[PDB]
Amino acid sequence: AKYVCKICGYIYDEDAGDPDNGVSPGTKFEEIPDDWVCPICGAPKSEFEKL
Ligand SMILES: [Fe+3]
Repeated sequence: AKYVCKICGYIYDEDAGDPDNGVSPGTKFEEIPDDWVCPICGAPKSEFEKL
């Protein structure tokens, strides 16, 4: 699934992950550490919406 950061428009794609910030491809959004934030704007996970 894909999730959009409502603040900046960055799309978190579970298939891509966010390797530069310690999230391997295939990591489900719920499995991402609670302290991870949008890599672009710094918004907390609370500001993401599932597409
Ligand atoms: Fe963002």
